[PDB]
Parts: sequence; C-alpha cells; structure tokens
Amino acid sequence: LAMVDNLQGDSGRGYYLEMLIGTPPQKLQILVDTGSSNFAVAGTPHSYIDTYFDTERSSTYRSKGFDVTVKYTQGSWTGFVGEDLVTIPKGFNTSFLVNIATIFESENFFLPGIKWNGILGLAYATLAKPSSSLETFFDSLVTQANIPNVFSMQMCGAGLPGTNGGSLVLGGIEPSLYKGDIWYTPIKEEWYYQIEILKLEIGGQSLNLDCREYNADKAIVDSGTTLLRLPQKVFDAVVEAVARASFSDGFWTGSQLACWTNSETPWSYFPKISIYLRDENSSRSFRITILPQLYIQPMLNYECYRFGISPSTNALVIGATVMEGFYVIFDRAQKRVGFAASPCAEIAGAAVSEISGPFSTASNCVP
Ligand SMILES: CCC[C@H](O)[C@H](NC[C@@H]1Cc2cccc(c2)CCCCc2cc(cc(N(CCC)S(C)(=O)=O)c2)C(=O)N1)C(=O)NCC(C)C
Repeated sequence: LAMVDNLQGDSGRGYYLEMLIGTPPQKLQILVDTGSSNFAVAGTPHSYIDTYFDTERSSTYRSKGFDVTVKYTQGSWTGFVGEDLVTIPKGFNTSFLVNIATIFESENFFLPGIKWNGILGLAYATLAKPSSSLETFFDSLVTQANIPNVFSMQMCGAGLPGTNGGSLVLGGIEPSLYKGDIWYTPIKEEWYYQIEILKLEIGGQSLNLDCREYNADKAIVDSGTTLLRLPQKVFDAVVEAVARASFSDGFWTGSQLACWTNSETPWSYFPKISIYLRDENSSRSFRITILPQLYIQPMLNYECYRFGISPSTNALVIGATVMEGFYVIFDRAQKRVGFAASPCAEIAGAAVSEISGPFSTASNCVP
C-alpha cells in the first residue's frame, strides 16, 4: 500500500509518522508508540521541537473541556483534550475525527534530538487517559474506515543514530515487508501489548532464572521504548551471562561507550540472545533471536557503541531495538502479536536476527 516507508527515524530517539491535523492541516510528525494509547501533540512551543499545533488556526478543532496528564517511564505532560480531523497522507487520503490532547506543559518528554513533535498511542484502550472512554486513534480508524483491527510495523533503522526509516501499516500486513513464515504469540492482556515470555537463552545458554521472573509484572512490545529493558535481577543475570562470554560498572550501565576502529566489529565477541515465546497452542513455542548487532548500538573511520539493554524495575520491555530485527504484527482481532524476519533488517545484506520454531513446553508463567 502507500503506507510503506511512511515512517522515519532510528531506534535512538524513535520512529515517527507524518500526520496532517486540523482545518487547515498542520504538518506534524508523530512518534509511533505501542507502549501508550494516548494521541497527543505539542500545543505550545518548545526547543527541541521545531513545529507545534495551533488550535486557533484549526477551525475543525473542538475542545472537550478538560485537561489530562499522562506520565510515562520517560517524561510526562498535560494537555487540553480536544478533537480534530486528522489525515495521514500515506495510505488513506481521507479525514478522520479523533480525540487529541494538546500539550501545554511537558516535563522530560521532549528530549534533545527528537525529530517528532507529538506522540501517537497504539495500545489498548485500557491504558487511555483519563479513562477508557477516550477512543484511541487507531480504534477510531478501525471504526471509521471499516479496516480490520490490525496494524504492523517494520523498522529498518538498524544502523546508527540521514536516518532511513520504516513502515507503519494500518489495517493489516504488507507481505513485501517480511520473508518467511510468521509466528504468532498470544496477547496475554489487551492493555499494553503483553505477551508471554517462556525463556531467555543467552548464547545457547538458557538462563538459570525462573520462567516467572521474565513476566514478573508484564512483558510488553513497546515501540516507544528505545531499548530492551529487563527486570533488574533478570538484567543482572543477563549481564553476567554476556560478561561471562567475554559487574556493575559503566558500559553496562550506559555511562560509557566502547569504540572500535571501523574495521573491527565487536559483535562476534558477544552472544546471540533468544527470547522464547509461546506459540498460539500451549504445547508449542518459538524463539526470536536478536544478534549482537541489534543490542550493541553504534550511536568517520571509527565507531563508538553502547550496550543496548537497560534494567527495569517492574516490566520487561521489548523496545524498538528488539523490534528492528523483525516485522511486527499487532493483530488485535485475534489477540496476537506476530513476528517474522524483516528483509530490511540486514546490515551488509546479512541477517541480523533470526526466528525459529517450534519447541516443547512450565504450565503458565504470567502471575
Ligand atoms: C512499560 C510501561 C510503560 C511503557 O514504558 C511506555 N513506554 C513508552 C514511552 C513513550 C515515550 C515518551 C517520551 C519520550 C519517548 C517515549 C522517547 C523514546 C526514547 C527514549 C525512551 C523512552 C521510554 C523508555 C526508555 N527507556 C527506559 C528509560 C526510562 S530506555 C532508555 O529505552 O530503556 C527510553 C519510554 O518510556 N517511552 C510508557 O512509558 N508509558 C505508558 C503509559 C503512560 C501508558
């Protein structure tokens, strides 16, 4: 469809989509975020962003009468909850009527180097603010364009933070954006896009951790989270395993980069990490494997990288760094998350991620 390469960005600061808003249309760039389910834009100005949304100059704007605050793991913001007409040049050409928040105060939400100026929440209504009545952007498109309740991403920016992008397909799958077969894990709770992680295998070496700690609170697919966050002590074990292949110092914690003359690639010094996820039938499972290329992030005859895994307190987040390796399908209608190899996820024309299945299975791992 026309929806291919409608995204643009990297894993460092995010992937965004060009949207037209209001009457007449204001050209905004909207971060795509499967970790939240609120659609919001910058209603007043700010320094890292270069364009904002002017509600005065949109006659099709209407205010709903209340403000709302949204707090994320990174930053927060408060905005008027209006609604307005939105048009996505790529794929639709039609105007849609959607709730929208215009942000008039943001704390640590607009970071340096962002090229976007709003956020689009593609998660379930459960996470909407101030409640579940605010109808998500994507829920409106389903109900208004009688498209299927399905979207699918492809992020090809597996290089280094001009930035090549990817595709956001609304209404289903674009089969030129993957190769091979698709493995579907079910959605364990239709709030975040929570899935059931069965195992972690660090370079052939299963983790000693209990299966239950991987889904300690939730294990989610979050296009808004840059990295692969892990529950703290899961991270620790993971860190030791990777370290053992070579505790509590700067690179792992991200306060230092490691730099190599451009010729040497450190990736072979690291191990492939495998996430084993449950297939749609209990008995089976499968694994998505990101190689060192994805988690050793490069941020010219030398290159300077960072360890691309950070520790979380409650949740395990499959951020965009893990999602860049694959084509991700968010099938909300059959409550599943689909994974497949992504052709554009190929540095030097070699595969940077792999997907393999099936496998034999604890009884339940979600507490
Ligand atoms: C799982 C719970 C929610 C999930 O976290 C979800 N993640 C998506 C958010 C969205 C967001 C907001 C502001 C700025 C960004 C994006 C920029 C992306 C790049 C930096 C980044 C972002 C997040 C998160 C990180 N990282 C964690 C550090 C705080 S990191 C460095 O990649 O590991 C970096 C993050 O939380 N993005 C969330 O935060 N909140 C959802 C509720 C409000 C509904």
